[PDB]
Amino acid sequence: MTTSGALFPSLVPGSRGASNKYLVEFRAGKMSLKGTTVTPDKRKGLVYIQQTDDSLIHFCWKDRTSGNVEDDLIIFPDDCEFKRVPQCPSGRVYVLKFKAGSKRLFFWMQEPKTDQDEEHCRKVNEYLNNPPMPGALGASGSSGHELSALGGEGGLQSLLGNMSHSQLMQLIGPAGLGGLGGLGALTGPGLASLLGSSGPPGSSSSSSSRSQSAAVTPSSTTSSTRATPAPSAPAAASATSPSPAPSSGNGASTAASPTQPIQLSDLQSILATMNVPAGPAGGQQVDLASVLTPEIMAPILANADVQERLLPYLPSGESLPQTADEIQNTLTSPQFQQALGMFSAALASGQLGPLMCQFGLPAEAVEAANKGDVEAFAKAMQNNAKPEQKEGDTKDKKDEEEDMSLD
Repeated sequence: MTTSGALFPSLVPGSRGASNKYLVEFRAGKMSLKGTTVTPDKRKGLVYIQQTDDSLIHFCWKDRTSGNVEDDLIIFPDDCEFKRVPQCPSGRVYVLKFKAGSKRLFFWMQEPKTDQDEEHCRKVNEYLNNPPMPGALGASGSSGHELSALGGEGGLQSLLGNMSHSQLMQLIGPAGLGGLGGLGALTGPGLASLLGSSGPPGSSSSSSSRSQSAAVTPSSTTSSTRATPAPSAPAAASATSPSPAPSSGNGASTAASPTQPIQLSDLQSILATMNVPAGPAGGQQVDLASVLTPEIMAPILANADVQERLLPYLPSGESLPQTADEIQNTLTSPQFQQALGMFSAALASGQLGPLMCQFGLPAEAVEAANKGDVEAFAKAMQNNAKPEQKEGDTKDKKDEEEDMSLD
Protein backbone atom coordinates (compact mmCIF):
# COMPACT_ATOMS: atom_id res chain seq x y z
CA MET A 1 0.00 0.00 0.00
CA THR A 2 0.99 3.71 -0.46
CA THR A 3 -2.39 5.58 -0.14
CA SER A 4 -6.20 5.00 -0.48
CA GLY A 5 -8.23 4.06 -3.62
CA ALA A 6 -10.58 7.11 -3.29
CA LEU A 7 -8.30 9.13 -5.64
CA PHE A 8 -9.59 12.38 -7.26
CA PRO A 9 -6.67 14.95 -7.75
CA SER A 10 -5.23 13.05 -10.80
CA LEU A 11 -7.55 14.68 -13.42
CA VAL A 12 -6.15 18.07 -14.58
CA PRO A 13 -7.89 21.54 -14.24
CA GLY A 14 -8.53 24.03 -17.12
CA SER A 15 -8.40 27.86 -17.48
CA ARG A 16 -10.65 30.49 -19.30
CA GLY A 17 -10.11 33.16 -16.56
CA ALA A 18 -8.45 35.85 -18.77
CA SER A 19 -6.18 33.26 -20.55
CA ASN A 20 -6.69 34.48 -24.18
CA LYS A 21 -5.11 32.54 -27.11
CA TYR A 22 -4.89 35.37 -29.71
CA LEU A 23 -3.90 39.08 -29.79
CA VAL A 24 -6.33 39.86 -32.71
CA GLU A 25 -8.98 37.72 -34.55
CA PHE A 26 -11.41 38.81 -37.37
CA ARG A 27 -13.40 37.33 -40.32
CA ALA A 28 -11.60 38.07 -43.63
CA GLY A 29 -10.69 36.32 -46.91
CA LYS A 30 -7.83 36.92 -49.39
CA MET A 31 -6.87 37.11 -53.09
CA SER A 32 -4.47 34.72 -54.90
CA LEU A 33 -2.89 34.20 -58.36
CA LYS A 34 -4.88 31.68 -60.52
CA GLY A 35 -1.97 32.07 -63.00
CA THR A 36 -1.32 35.61 -64.42
CA THR A 37 -4.90 36.53 -63.31
CA VAL A 38 -5.48 37.44 -59.61
CA THR A 39 -8.82 36.09 -58.20
CA PRO A 40 -10.54 36.30 -54.71
CA ASP A 41 -10.55 32.96 -52.78
CA LYS A 42 -14.33 33.06 -52.06
CA ARG A 43 -14.20 30.79 -48.96
CA LYS A 44 -15.26 31.97 -45.48
CA GLY A 45 -11.95 32.73 -43.65
CA LEU A 46 -10.47 34.06 -40.38
CA VAL A 47 -7.31 36.19 -39.94
CA TYR A 48 -5.73 35.91 -36.46
CA ILE A 49 -2.60 37.36 -34.80
CA GLN A 50 -0.71 35.61 -31.93
CA GLN A 51 2.67 36.08 -30.12
CA THR A 52 5.61 33.61 -30.51
CA ASP A 53 7.59 32.32 -27.44
CA ASP A 54 10.54 34.40 -28.87
CA SER A 55 8.17 37.47 -28.48
CA LEU A 56 7.56 38.26 -32.22
CA ILE A 57 4.14 38.60 -33.95
CA HIS A 58 2.76 35.36 -35.52
CA PHE A 59 0.21 36.28 -38.26
CA CYS A 60 -2.13 33.51 -39.57
CA TRP A 61 -5.05 33.01 -42.01
CA LYS A 62 -7.34 29.95 -41.67
CA ASP A 63 -10.33 28.46 -43.55
CA ARG A 64 -13.95 28.13 -42.21
CA THR A 65 -15.28 25.69 -44.93
CA SER A 66 -13.68 22.75 -42.98
CA GLY A 67 -11.61 24.77 -40.42
CA ASN A 68 -8.01 24.20 -41.70
CA VAL A 69 -4.95 26.45 -41.23
CA GLU A 70 -3.95 27.68 -44.75
CA ASP A 71 -1.14 30.32 -44.32
CA ASP A 72 1.04 31.51 -41.37
CA LEU A 73 4.10 33.83 -41.05
CA ILE A 74 6.17 35.20 -38.12
CA ILE A 75 6.57 38.97 -38.72
CA PHE A 76 9.34 41.15 -37.18
CA PRO A 77 8.59 44.68 -35.66
CA ASP A 78 7.92 47.34 -38.41
CA ASP A 79 8.49 44.75 -41.24
CA CYS A 80 4.83 44.93 -42.45
CA GLU A 81 2.13 47.66 -42.64
CA PHE A 82 -1.65 46.94 -42.95
CA LYS A 83 -3.79 49.53 -44.85
CA ARG A 84 -7.23 49.82 -46.59
CA VAL A 85 -7.23 49.87 -50.44
CA PRO A 86 -8.53 53.35 -51.66
CA GLN A 87 -9.61 51.96 -55.11
CA CYS A 88 -12.27 49.79 -53.32
CA PRO A 89 -15.91 51.14 -53.66
CA SER A 90 -17.18 49.65 -50.32
CA GLY A 91 -13.86 49.87 -48.36
CA ARG A 92 -13.80 46.14 -47.34
CA VAL A 93 -10.61 45.29 -49.39
CA TYR A 94 -7.31 45.65 -47.43
CA VAL A 95 -3.57 45.09 -48.11
CA LEU A 96 -0.72 43.87 -45.86
CA LYS A 97 2.43 45.33 -47.52
CA PHE A 98 5.78 43.74 -46.52
CA LYS A 99 8.44 46.54 -46.53
CA ALA A 100 11.30 44.02 -47.04
CA GLY A 101 10.75 41.94 -50.23
CA SER A 102 7.96 44.20 -51.70
CA LYS A 103 5.27 41.46 -51.23
CA ARG A 104 1.59 42.58 -50.93
CA LEU A 105 -1.09 40.19 -49.61
CA PHE A 106 -4.53 41.64 -50.51
CA PHE A 107 -7.21 40.74 -47.92
CA TRP A 108 -11.00 41.42 -47.89
CA MET A 109 -13.16 41.87 -44.74
CA GLN A 110 -15.98 39.32 -44.16
CA GLU A 111 -17.36 41.08 -41.02
CA PRO A 112 -20.95 42.33 -41.84
CA LYS A 113 -20.91 45.72 -40.00
CA THR A 114 -18.35 48.23 -41.44
CA ASP A 115 -18.39 50.11 -38.03
CA GLN A 116 -15.42 47.92 -36.86
CA ASP A 117 -13.40 48.53 -40.13
CA GLU A 118 -10.82 51.09 -38.84
CA GLU A 119 -10.90 49.49 -35.32
CA HIS A 120 -9.60 46.11 -36.66
CA CYS A 121 -7.00 47.95 -38.87
CA ARG A 122 -5.72 49.99 -35.86
CA LYS A 123 -5.45 46.84 -33.62
CA VAL A 124 -3.56 44.89 -36.37
CA ASN A 125 -1.18 47.75 -37.39
CA GLU A 126 -0.38 48.71 -33.73
CA TYR A 127 0.99 45.13 -33.15
CA LEU A 128 3.02 45.29 -36.44
CA ASN A 129 4.47 48.65 -35.19
CA ASN A 130 4.79 47.99 -31.39
CA PRO A 131 5.57 44.36 -30.22
CA PRO A 132 4.55 43.13 -26.65
CA MET A 133 7.99 44.07 -25.09
CA PRO A 134 10.56 41.56 -26.60
CA GLY A 135 14.21 41.06 -25.45
CA ALA A 136 15.19 38.92 -28.52
CA LEU A 137 15.82 42.01 -30.78
CA GLY A 138 19.64 41.98 -30.19
CA ALA A 139 22.16 44.75 -29.35
CA SER A 140 24.77 46.80 -31.31
CA GLY A 141 27.03 49.38 -29.54
CA SER A 142 30.53 48.96 -31.10
CA SER A 143 30.12 45.58 -32.96
CA GLY A 144 27.80 43.94 -35.58
CA HIS A 145 29.37 43.38 -39.05
CA GLU A 146 29.11 40.53 -41.62
CA LEU A 147 32.50 39.83 -43.30
CA SER A 148 30.94 38.97 -46.75
CA ALA A 149 27.11 38.44 -46.33
CA LEU A 150 27.16 35.57 -48.95
CA GLY A 151 28.53 35.58 -52.57
CA GLY A 152 27.17 35.94 -56.15
CA GLU A 153 28.82 39.35 -57.05
CA GLY A 154 28.08 42.93 -55.81
CA GLY A 155 27.64 46.27 -57.68
CA LEU A 156 29.59 48.58 -55.27
CA GLN A 157 32.06 49.12 -58.21
CA SER A 158 31.73 48.87 -62.04
CA LEU A 159 35.36 47.58 -62.43
CA LEU A 160 38.07 47.02 -59.75
CA GLY A 161 40.65 48.89 -61.91
CA ASN A 162 39.79 50.98 -65.05
CA MET A 163 42.43 50.85 -67.86
CA SER A 164 42.63 54.52 -69.01
CA HIS A 165 45.75 56.69 -69.66
CA SER A 166 43.54 59.72 -70.56
CA GLN A 167 41.71 60.08 -67.17
CA LEU A 168 42.79 63.66 -66.16
CA MET A 169 39.97 65.52 -68.05
CA GLN A 170 36.54 66.19 -66.42
CA LEU A 171 33.13 65.68 -68.14
CA ILE A 172 31.93 68.89 -69.93
CA GLY A 173 28.30 69.99 -69.20
CA PRO A 174 25.88 72.59 -70.77
CA ALA A 175 25.96 74.93 -67.67
CA GLY A 176 27.43 73.25 -64.54
CA LEU A 177 26.67 73.70 -60.79
CA GLY A 178 28.00 75.96 -57.95
CA GLY A 179 27.93 75.57 -54.11
CA LEU A 180 24.16 74.84 -53.72
CA GLY A 181 24.03 72.04 -51.08
CA GLY A 182 27.11 73.38 -49.17
CA LEU A 183 25.20 76.28 -47.50
CA GLY A 184 26.72 75.41 -44.04
CA ALA A 185 23.50 74.19 -42.24
CA LEU A 186 22.35 75.04 -38.66
CA THR A 187 25.30 75.08 -36.19
CA GLY A 188 22.98 75.61 -33.12
CA PRO A 189 21.42 79.14 -32.71
CA GLY A 190 20.98 80.81 -29.27
CA LEU A 191 20.00 84.45 -30.05
CA ALA A 192 17.14 83.44 -32.46
CA SER A 193 16.35 79.79 -31.45
CA LEU A 194 12.69 79.29 -32.64
CA LEU A 195 12.26 83.11 -33.14
CA GLY A 196 11.80 82.87 -36.97
CA SER A 197 14.95 84.98 -37.80
CA SER A 198 13.25 88.43 -37.29
CA GLY A 199 15.21 91.60 -36.25
CA PRO A 200 14.61 94.74 -34.05
CA PRO A 201 12.41 97.84 -34.98
CA GLY A 202 13.58 100.40 -37.62
CA SER A 203 11.87 103.45 -35.97
CA SER A 204 14.82 103.85 -33.48
CA SER A 205 17.10 105.04 -36.36
CA SER A 206 15.76 108.56 -37.24
CA SER A 207 18.87 110.44 -38.56
CA SER A 208 16.86 112.31 -41.33
CA SER A 209 19.90 112.48 -43.71
CA ARG A 210 17.77 111.57 -46.83
CA SER A 211 13.98 111.94 -47.56
CA GLN A 212 13.68 110.88 -51.26
CA SER A 213 10.26 109.44 -52.36
CA ALA A 214 9.72 110.80 -55.95
CA ALA A 215 11.75 111.50 -59.15
CA VAL A 216 8.81 111.81 -61.66
CA THR A 217 9.41 115.60 -61.97
CA PRO A 218 10.79 116.45 -65.53
CA SER A 219 9.12 119.95 -65.63
CA SER A 220 10.25 120.46 -61.94
CA THR A 221 6.79 121.66 -60.72
CA THR A 222 4.05 119.02 -61.41
CA SER A 223 2.18 119.19 -58.01
CA SER A 224 -1.34 118.69 -59.53
CA THR A 225 -2.40 116.53 -56.48
CA ARG A 226 -4.16 119.10 -54.20
CA ALA A 227 -5.66 117.03 -51.29
CA THR A 228 -6.52 113.48 -52.54
CA PRO A 229 -4.59 110.56 -50.81
CA ALA A 230 -4.18 107.09 -52.43
CA PRO A 231 -3.47 104.45 -49.62
CA SER A 232 -2.57 101.71 -52.22
CA ALA A 233 -3.67 98.93 -49.70
CA PRO A 234 -3.81 95.78 -52.00
CA ALA A 235 -0.10 95.22 -52.87
CA ALA A 236 -0.81 91.61 -54.06
CA ALA A 237 -3.82 89.33 -54.77
CA SER A 238 -4.23 86.28 -52.44
CA ALA A 239 -6.95 83.77 -51.29
CA THR A 240 -7.27 81.84 -47.97
CA SER A 241 -8.85 78.71 -49.61
CA PRO A 242 -7.75 78.25 -53.31
CA SER A 243 -9.30 75.30 -55.26
CA PRO A 244 -7.98 74.61 -58.88
CA ALA A 245 -10.32 73.17 -61.59
CA PRO A 246 -8.55 73.64 -65.07
CA SER A 247 -5.97 70.99 -63.76
CA SER A 248 -4.09 69.46 -66.75
CA GLY A 249 -1.04 67.09 -66.95
CA ASN A 250 -0.36 67.61 -70.72
CA GLY A 251 -4.07 67.04 -71.51
CA ALA A 252 -7.20 67.88 -69.41
CA SER A 253 -7.37 64.32 -67.91
CA THR A 254 -4.09 62.64 -69.07
CA ALA A 255 -1.83 62.67 -65.92
CA ALA A 256 -4.14 65.26 -64.19
CA SER A 257 -4.74 62.62 -61.44
CA PRO A 258 -1.71 61.31 -59.38
CA THR A 259 -0.34 58.17 -61.17
CA GLN A 260 3.29 58.25 -59.83
CA PRO A 261 4.41 54.78 -58.44
CA ILE A 262 6.13 54.55 -54.97
CA GLN A 263 9.05 52.65 -56.68
CA LEU A 264 6.36 50.01 -57.63
CA SER A 265 7.40 49.90 -61.35
CA ASP A 266 10.88 48.51 -60.37
CA LEU A 267 9.48 46.33 -57.50
CA GLN A 268 6.80 44.62 -59.71
CA SER A 269 9.46 44.12 -62.47
CA ILE A 270 11.83 42.06 -60.19
CA LEU A 271 8.80 40.15 -58.69
CA ALA A 272 7.73 39.13 -62.27
CA THR A 273 11.26 37.71 -62.92
CA MET A 274 11.54 36.08 -59.42
CA ASN A 275 8.13 34.39 -58.69
CA VAL A 276 4.96 36.18 -60.00
CA PRO A 277 3.64 34.60 -63.33
CA ALA A 278 3.67 38.04 -65.10
CA GLY A 279 5.89 39.94 -67.60
CA PRO A 280 8.30 42.74 -66.38
CA ALA A 281 7.88 44.68 -69.70
CA GLY A 282 4.04 44.44 -69.28
CA GLY A 283 1.19 45.29 -66.83
CA GLN A 284 -1.18 46.68 -69.54
CA GLN A 285 -1.19 43.09 -71.00
CA VAL A 286 -3.30 41.88 -68.01
CA ASP A 287 -5.76 44.87 -68.18
CA LEU A 288 -6.52 44.97 -71.99
CA ALA A 289 -8.04 41.42 -71.81
CA SER A 290 -11.01 43.02 -69.92
CA VAL A 291 -11.45 45.60 -72.79
CA LEU A 292 -10.70 43.45 -75.91
CA THR A 293 -12.75 40.45 -74.66
CA PRO A 294 -12.73 36.83 -76.19
CA GLU A 295 -15.91 37.41 -78.33
CA ILE A 296 -14.12 39.96 -80.61
CA MET A 297 -10.59 38.39 -80.40
CA ALA A 298 -11.69 34.75 -81.26
CA PRO A 299 -11.40 35.05 -85.14
CA ILE A 300 -8.31 37.38 -84.82
CA LEU A 301 -6.17 35.03 -82.62
CA ALA A 302 -7.44 31.99 -84.67
CA ASN A 303 -5.65 33.39 -87.80
CA ALA A 304 -2.18 31.92 -88.54
CA ASP A 305 -0.53 35.32 -89.46
CA VAL A 306 -1.11 36.53 -85.84
CA GLN A 307 -0.02 33.12 -84.32
CA GLU A 308 3.31 33.25 -86.29
CA ARG A 309 4.10 36.63 -84.54
CA LEU A 310 2.94 35.40 -81.06
CA LEU A 311 4.68 31.92 -81.05
CA PRO A 312 8.40 33.04 -81.53
CA TYR A 313 7.99 35.94 -78.97
CA LEU A 314 6.59 33.44 -76.35
CA PRO A 315 9.07 33.19 -73.34
CA SER A 316 8.44 29.36 -72.86
CA GLY A 317 5.92 27.78 -70.38
CA GLU A 318 2.70 28.62 -72.35
CA SER A 319 0.79 27.30 -75.42
CA LEU A 320 -2.01 29.54 -76.85
CA PRO A 321 -5.29 28.22 -78.54
CA GLN A 322 -5.37 27.93 -82.39
CA THR A 323 -9.12 28.00 -83.40
CA ALA A 324 -11.95 30.51 -82.63
CA ASP A 325 -14.32 27.88 -81.08
CA GLU A 326 -11.57 27.22 -78.47
CA ILE A 327 -11.02 30.98 -77.70
CA GLN A 328 -14.77 31.87 -77.52
CA ASN A 329 -15.81 28.81 -75.35
CA THR A 330 -12.85 27.00 -73.66
CA LEU A 331 -10.72 29.38 -71.53
CA THR A 332 -9.58 30.16 -67.96
CA SER A 333 -7.99 33.71 -68.07
CA PRO A 334 -4.05 33.70 -67.97
CA GLN A 335 -3.67 32.15 -71.49
CA PHE A 336 -5.82 34.95 -73.02
CA GLN A 337 -3.83 37.68 -71.12
CA GLN A 338 -0.57 36.13 -72.50
CA ALA A 339 -2.14 36.13 -76.05
CA LEU A 340 -3.33 39.80 -75.64
CA GLY A 341 0.13 40.83 -74.31
CA MET A 342 2.21 39.23 -77.12
CA PHE A 343 -0.41 40.72 -79.55
CA SER A 344 0.00 44.24 -78.00
CA ALA A 345 3.86 43.97 -78.29
CA ALA A 346 3.66 43.23 -82.08
CA LEU A 347 0.87 45.87 -82.45
CA ALA A 348 2.91 48.57 -80.55
CA SER A 349 5.92 47.87 -82.86
CA GLY A 350 3.58 48.63 -85.87
CA GLN A 351 4.30 45.37 -87.80
CA LEU A 352 0.94 43.63 -86.97
CA GLY A 353 -0.91 46.70 -88.49
CA PRO A 354 -1.55 45.26 -92.06
CA LEU A 355 -3.61 42.32 -90.60
CA MET A 356 -6.13 44.72 -88.88
CA CYS A 357 -6.86 46.19 -92.38
CA GLN A 358 -7.48 42.61 -93.70
CA PHE A 359 -9.83 41.53 -90.82
CA GLY A 360 -12.09 44.62 -91.35
CA LEU A 361 -11.80 46.42 -87.94
CA PRO A 362 -12.89 50.15 -87.38
CA ALA A 363 -10.95 52.74 -89.51
CA GLU A 364 -9.73 54.65 -86.38
CA ALA A 365 -8.42 51.33 -84.89
CA VAL A 366 -6.82 50.30 -88.26
CA GLU A 367 -5.04 53.74 -88.36
CA ALA A 368 -3.86 53.32 -84.69
CA ALA A 369 -2.70 49.68 -85.32
CA ASN A 370 -0.37 50.71 -88.22
CA LYS A 371 1.12 53.58 -86.13
CA GLY A 372 1.41 51.45 -82.92
CA ASP A 373 -1.01 53.48 -80.69
CA VAL A 374 -2.40 50.52 -78.60
CA GLU A 375 -4.19 53.07 -76.28
CA ALA A 376 -6.11 54.55 -79.27
CA PHE A 377 -6.72 51.02 -80.73
CA ALA A 378 -8.25 49.88 -77.38
CA LYS A 379 -10.33 53.13 -77.09
CA ALA A 380 -11.54 52.85 -80.76
CA MET A 381 -12.62 49.17 -80.33
CA GLN A 382 -14.26 50.00 -76.92
CA ASN A 383 -16.16 53.09 -78.26
CA ASN A 384 -17.02 51.37 -81.63
CA ALA A 385 -17.86 48.01 -79.89
CA LYS A 386 -21.33 48.28 -81.58
CA PRO A 387 -22.50 47.13 -85.09
CA GLU A 388 -23.78 49.72 -87.72
CA GLN A 389 -25.61 51.54 -84.83
CA LYS A 390 -27.53 49.88 -81.93
CA GLU A 391 -28.81 53.04 -80.05
CA GLY A 392 -32.25 52.81 -81.80
CA ASP A 393 -33.80 50.47 -84.44
CA THR A 394 -35.21 53.50 -86.41
CA LYS A 395 -32.11 53.61 -88.75
CA ASP A 396 -34.08 51.82 -91.57
CA LYS A 397 -35.30 54.85 -93.63
CA LYS A 398 -36.77 53.06 -96.70
CA ASP A 399 -39.14 55.21 -98.88
CA GLU A 400 -40.26 52.69 -101.60
CA GLU A 401 -38.59 51.21 -104.75
CA GLU A 402 -39.72 51.51 -108.43
CA ASP A 403 -36.95 49.28 -110.02
CA MET A 404 -35.28 52.42 -111.50
CA SER A 405 -34.16 53.27 -107.90
CA LEU A 406 -30.48 52.04 -107.99
CA ASP A 407 -29.08 55.29 -109.62
